[PDB]
Amino acid sequence: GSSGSSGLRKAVEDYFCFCYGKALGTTVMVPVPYEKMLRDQSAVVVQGLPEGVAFQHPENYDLATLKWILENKAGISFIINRPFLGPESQLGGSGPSSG
Repeated sequence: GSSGSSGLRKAVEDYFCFCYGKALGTTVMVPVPYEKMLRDQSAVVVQGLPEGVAFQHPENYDLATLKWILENKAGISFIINRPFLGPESQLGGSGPSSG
């Protein structure tokens, strides 16, 4: 499944999602499409970050920053502007594919 409680880096990730999910208007967690945002920032905007700090993967953020983001997450907000484009649907359901 998709859990996230222990650890910091993850926590930051588990959070960022909750945001996107809260922005999307869902009641679950969404996998922040970094590659997307990274590639083009004309989809989702980031607000509430530290000076001279992007929303880049947290895995990079220094143990300090990571804690910073968390210490200033209430300020972090995903300013949605528009959805993404391209071939992608993904059905809602998981199953063990044998073979």
